[PDB]
Amino acid sequence: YVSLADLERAARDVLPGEIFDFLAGGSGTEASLVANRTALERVFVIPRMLRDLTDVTTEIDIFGRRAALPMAVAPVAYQRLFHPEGELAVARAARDAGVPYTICTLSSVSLEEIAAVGGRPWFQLFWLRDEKRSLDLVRRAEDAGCEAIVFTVDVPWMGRRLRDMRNGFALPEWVTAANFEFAPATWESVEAVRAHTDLPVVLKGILAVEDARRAVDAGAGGIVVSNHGGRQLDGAVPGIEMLGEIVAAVSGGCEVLVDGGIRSGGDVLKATALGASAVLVGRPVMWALAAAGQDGVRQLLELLAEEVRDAMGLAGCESVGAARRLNTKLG
Amino acid sequence: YVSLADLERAARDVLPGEIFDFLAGGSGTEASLVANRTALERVFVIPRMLRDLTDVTTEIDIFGRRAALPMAVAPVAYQRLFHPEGELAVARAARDAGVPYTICTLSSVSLEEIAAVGGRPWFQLFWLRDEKRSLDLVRRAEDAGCEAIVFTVDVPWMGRRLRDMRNGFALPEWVTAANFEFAPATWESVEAVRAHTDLPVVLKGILAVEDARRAVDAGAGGIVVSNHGGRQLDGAVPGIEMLGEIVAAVSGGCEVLVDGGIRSGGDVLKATALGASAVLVGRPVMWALAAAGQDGVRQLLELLAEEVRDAMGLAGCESVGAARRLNTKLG
Amino acid sequence: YVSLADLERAARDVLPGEIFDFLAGGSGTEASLVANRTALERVFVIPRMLRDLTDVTTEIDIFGRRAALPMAVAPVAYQRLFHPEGELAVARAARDAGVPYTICTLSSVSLEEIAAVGGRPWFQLFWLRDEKRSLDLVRRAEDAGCEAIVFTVDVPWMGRRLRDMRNGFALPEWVTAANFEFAPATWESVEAVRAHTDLPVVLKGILAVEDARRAVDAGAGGIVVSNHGGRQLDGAVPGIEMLGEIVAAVSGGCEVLVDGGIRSGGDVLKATALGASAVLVGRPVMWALAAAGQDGVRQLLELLAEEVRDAMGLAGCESVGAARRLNTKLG
Amino acid sequence: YVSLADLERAARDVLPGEIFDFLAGGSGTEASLVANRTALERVFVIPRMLRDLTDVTTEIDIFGRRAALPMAVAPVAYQRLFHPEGELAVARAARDAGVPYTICTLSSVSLEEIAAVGGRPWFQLFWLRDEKRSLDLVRRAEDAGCEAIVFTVDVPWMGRRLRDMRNGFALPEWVTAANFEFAPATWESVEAVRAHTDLPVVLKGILAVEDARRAVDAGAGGIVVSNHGGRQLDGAVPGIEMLGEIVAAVSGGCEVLVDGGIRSGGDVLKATALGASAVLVGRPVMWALAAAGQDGVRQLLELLAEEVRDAMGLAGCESVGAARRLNTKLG
Ligand SMILES: Cc1cc2c(cc1C)N(C(=O)C[C@@](O)(CF)C(=O)O)c1c([nH]c(=O)[nH]c1=O)N2C[C@H](O)[C@H](O)[C@H](O)COP(=O)(O)O
Ligand SMILES: Cc1cc2c(cc1C)N(C(=O)C[C@@](O)(CF)C(=O)O)c1c([nH]c(=O)[nH]c1=O)N2C[C@H](O)[C@H](O)[C@H](O)COP(=O)(O)O
Ligand SMILES: Cc1cc2c(cc1C)N(C(=O)C[C@@](O)(CF)C(=O)O)c1c([nH]c(=O)[nH]c1=O)N2C[C@H](O)[C@H](O)[C@H](O)COP(=O)(O)O
Ligand SMILES: Cc1cc2c(cc1C)N(C(=O)C[C@@](O)(CF)C(=O)O)c1c([nH]c(=O)[nH]c1=O)N2C[C@H](O)[C@H](O)[C@H](O)COP(=O)(O)O
Repeated sequence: YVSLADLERAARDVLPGEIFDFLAGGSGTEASLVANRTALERVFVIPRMLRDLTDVTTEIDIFGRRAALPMAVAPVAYQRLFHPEGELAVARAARDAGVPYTICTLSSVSLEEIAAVGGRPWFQLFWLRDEKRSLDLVRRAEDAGCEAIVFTVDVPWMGRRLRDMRNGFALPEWVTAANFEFAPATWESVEAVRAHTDLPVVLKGILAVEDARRAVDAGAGGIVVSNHGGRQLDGAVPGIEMLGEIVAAVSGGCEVLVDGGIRSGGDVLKATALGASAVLVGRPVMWALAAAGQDGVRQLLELLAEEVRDAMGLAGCESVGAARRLNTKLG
Repeated sequence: YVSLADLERAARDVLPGEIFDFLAGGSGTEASLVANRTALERVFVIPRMLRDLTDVTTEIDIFGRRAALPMAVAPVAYQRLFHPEGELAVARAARDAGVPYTICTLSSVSLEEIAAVGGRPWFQLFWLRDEKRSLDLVRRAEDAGCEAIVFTVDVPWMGRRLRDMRNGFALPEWVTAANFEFAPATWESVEAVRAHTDLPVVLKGILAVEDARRAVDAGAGGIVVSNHGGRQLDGAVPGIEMLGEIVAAVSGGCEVLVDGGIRSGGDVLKATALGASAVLVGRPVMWALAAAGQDGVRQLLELLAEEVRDAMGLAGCESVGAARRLNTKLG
Repeated sequence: YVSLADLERAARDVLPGEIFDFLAGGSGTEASLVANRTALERVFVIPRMLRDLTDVTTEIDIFGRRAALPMAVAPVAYQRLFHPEGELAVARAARDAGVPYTICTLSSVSLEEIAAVGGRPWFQLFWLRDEKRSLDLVRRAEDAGCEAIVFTVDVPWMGRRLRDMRNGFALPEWVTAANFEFAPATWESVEAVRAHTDLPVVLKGILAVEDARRAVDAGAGGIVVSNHGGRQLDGAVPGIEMLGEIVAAVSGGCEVLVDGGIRSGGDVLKATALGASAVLVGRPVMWALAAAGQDGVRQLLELLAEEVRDAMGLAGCESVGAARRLNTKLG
Repeated sequence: YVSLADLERAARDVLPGEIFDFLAGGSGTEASLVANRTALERVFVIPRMLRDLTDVTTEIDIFGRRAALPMAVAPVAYQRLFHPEGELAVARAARDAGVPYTICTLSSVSLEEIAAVGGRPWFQLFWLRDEKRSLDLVRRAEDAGCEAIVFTVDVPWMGRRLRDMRNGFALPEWVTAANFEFAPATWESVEAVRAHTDLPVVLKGILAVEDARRAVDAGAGGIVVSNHGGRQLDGAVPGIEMLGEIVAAVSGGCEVLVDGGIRSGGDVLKATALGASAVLVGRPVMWALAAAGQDGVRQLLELLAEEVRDAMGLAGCESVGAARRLNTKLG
């Protein structure tokens, strides 16, 4: 595999159509799904030359841990849909690559099993109709050694997935929510979580500048600027189009991550240059899992690592901090 | 049917080609027809998160009536072209859905019959060469219980419909103007109508900011920002491209509706976020009528209602007023 | 024929390929040829409503004559290439339609014969290596009753026509320059012409704002803002993209015409709304000539007249002056 | 051959696929490769009319030599890949056309042999792991009569060429680096070179404005604003998009060249109008070499010369300096 695009072809071959569609699809007309890609394609980097590259490092410190790349595996529900080892395969590969892995509320293997893999994982929370259930998940995650709570705030309910409707998609009997519905979360829910844990709380799905500011005021340790991979509001702006404005508004008050459409080390560089602390990567990790299990995810992460190093050095950046100081131009 | 686009395919199957073309077509090269779609596709919504969605309501108050959605059925002439029950089928479905229905001057069933369906309908006026005929229609409409006069101001004569010319299109003998030519309307005509009725007068086909301002000065209760679905001046700007500027200029002095290319609840949200009080929907209602009569229109309206509710909540809006305060970004 | 595009198809059928290519083609990669169309397609008109249209008139006064439309036939060399009656057929149709016809220096029928048709024609001048020959043409044109000298200033030599090169195109033996090489014209040449005639001198091929200003200072009665239909500098800006800036800079000091890509009455309206006094139309007139001779050109001009009237009225303009006060929006 | 595009077709026919791909390809997704073309296509020239063109000259003075055109042959490694005479064929044609030829560090014929061809050549330097080797090349180049050192600064290592990876591309045994690895160059390396030679040092691969300024401060005689033909950082801005800003910032302190996507005399004109002193041309010279050896390159250079003269005169420019004063408009 020489690009992330090689793996999508491989995953389409192996997966049942309705499962590939559950993975690939977005809401509505898939306008936001396509825009996530279009938005990255319009960004060009202005590289610097003639800088010292004797010790190029792609490492970052985030939420109290060193990570090997400015990247984490996005929360993707029900990974046993894609490979029988599901979340364990992905978590093992992430651990070995030094990349944080986000354990999902809707994981198909229990959060404690995935945490036991090691690698200092994060935990993604959905707010549930029974509040105590959500707060119990938080405490479970913390007890199991998760290092951040990624509170997904853009799912008061699931978006309208027309592929899933047309396919009549449902989970196979062999895939379940192993940690066991959606309730709208509010700012009150955020405070309840913040009071229940000393872990950093990261709000995922922020697109409005004022919501980013309020996240900082609320004590969030980070935000993920995200339209949920085009799966929630169809017509929601891409995160990458809001990122610079949001970075400016928070002015270092929390970590600002982005996701949606990251498909190369060059895309990571673009996100960094627009001010991201790190990115999340979703669909490509699942392509790799479907194509070749743990080894597939390993190969994907090694490829991404090489592409990030390559892009950084070609752009004159010996560190991720330097990459954040790069300028960009829209084309 | 899971999207409005499902119904267009269904209508193309059933309708005679020349009738589908009368419905689908625009004037000239259809530049304005296509631009109505392009303009909506370029708008992205910046959703809000973490707001109370315990009682999301899509209702509005407009022209003294509660409506279930920020939407009305656009005036479309000669609905018996599309289904034998024509306007009665559409009016019944609109009534049952709590959506205003606009009875046309060129309706193929008499305005009194359509009004008797109930549902507090509106009446669309064309100015005719014989002025007294136009004012008589106004009084007929008012006597029959119509609640607003939608004065269409963008048809001094019919635009050049090249599909209709190429097809040699003419009304079948079985379709007539049941209320029984065009004269240019002027501001004087508007005043004559305003003096003849206490109903709100709504000027449909306004695109210039100064004309919106003058509409308010003239005592209009509303305007519809509209290029007549691309059927009149070919090269006329889409209403959606003028809407924000017009909303700012009238500064609450009348209701500001928009139409042209609305094809989903997400499109309704975009229009609302740009400042519209409500939208009109034309072609899709006729697709539904052609495909399945009254039940087809019912299904379309239920689908639109669900999509509007979905989009609003995903965008953090518990009310249409909140949706009007959303920001947008061009992509 | 219901659009100008109908006639292109008809002309392609009848003409020999190399002649159609001489007509259709541009220089280089045809970037400027395509951009002339793209530029018009991006312009949208903001129409006005509710204005008095009791006596819509498309007439203008220009260079001391009333014209039926804000349009003239562009200078196109060697019209016998397209039909045996060549320039006489086109001039007769233009006369009958009340549209000025521009007689070319490279006409395939003598300028005196074409002038004898009537219709108060214009004469297009090329500066020739022998200066006295150019000034003799001016005097011939004036003696024959031409009413303006259209001095083409964008042909110091012919552009690189790759279609003509690839085809090995040459004039048939039966087509000649009946008035009988290129020398670069300069501002000195303009003054020589201005001193030799009391007719208005119109400089055709102006694109720079400073050149438009200088044209006024030089005593020009008009300019044609033009990239020569994409046939001269490949990569030259379309005239329509410079027109508004040029109109502002000359501030009524001369007539400002535009050409390039005008294919409908709506396009005429766009040009007018951007500030043009009138347009020239080239290729479509030749399509009509090729398709059906004099009657073809008559039908084209009647179609254009109807489209101009239609567009003007739909846009709320009872006169061309009103159309010039319309606003536009780029899409 | 009537355009540069004719020669690409010819080269594709003759070359082995993997060699054509080594030539044509870029890094990553080839975003920067495509953008080099897109960027030029969006630029339109505003030509001037009515200027004296009695003695149009395309000559420039650069780095102490007159050149026949504002153009040089870009450094392209391993020219024996494309034709058996390789660099000697290209250098001979360049000499005869009065165009500078850039001898590569990775030339497949020794720099002394290519210099012996004559034509006052330039020498392109890569910084090598063994510094003394790089400085020895500089002295060799100077001793052999090269007139400028083009220090390529955008290759700390080779970009990721997915075509080459997929093809398993390697040099044939019959092609070698005849002057005999990459080390990142720094500003210190630039100073070492500047101290080692009195020849002008030209830094190739500058895209950031601050790096252009620093180049002047460092004593560079020129820069080449360049993304290395889209072969290095995928997502790097095209040079043509940075050129105007860079020209303004250096404010005559060094020569500013550009490359990437130059495919015609019109493109040369665009670059000049944006402020370039001269351009480099890469791939097209290799197409000509592959298609027809020395004579092919001769024909290409004669074609480019004619296109440059044509474009300049059509734009009203009797000199390259005049062309630099042309204005442009984005379309
Ligand atoms: C591809 C994908 C994504 C999600 C999920 C599944 C699949 C298959 N999640 C869910 O499916 C949960 C949900 O069932 C809720 F309605 C859904 O979206 O279908 C998943 C999710 N984000 C998140 O916070 N939790 C989730 O569990 N997401 C969103 C991701 O975290 C992330 O924002 C996107 O993958 C980023 O875009 P990419 O990198 O894919 O372009
Ligand atoms: C699709 C369609 C629309 C009209 C009509 C017919 C058909 C088939 N009307 C007419 O046909 C009248 C007319 O014969 C006059 F020349 C014509 O346009 O053909 C119709 C009309 N608008 C209006 O105010 N009265 C009409 O009667 N319109 C315009 C609509 O009210 C409305 O502006 C558009 O449907 C909005 O765009 P959509 O929602 O279709 O994208
Ligand atoms: C289509 C066409 C145009 C010309 C000419 C021929 C043909 C076939 N003329 C010439 O061919 C002269 C010339 O041989 C000189 F090099 C050439 O362009 O080939 C013609 C001409 N404009 C002009 O002022 N005199 C000409 O004689 N032009 C340019 C036109 O006046 C006018 O600017 C364009 O037709 C406007 O674009 P359109 O309306 O075609 O989009
Ligand atoms: C087409 C091409 C270009 C290079 C080279 C080879 C080939 C086949 N060079 C190299 O291949 C060296 C290298 O092996 C290093 F990694 C590579 O790019 O593959 C070549 C080079 N530029 C340069 O300064 N030295 C080189 O030797 N370049 C870049 C060119 O100097 C120049 O910047 C581009 O050709 C400009 O774009 P074009 O005019 O091609 O659109």
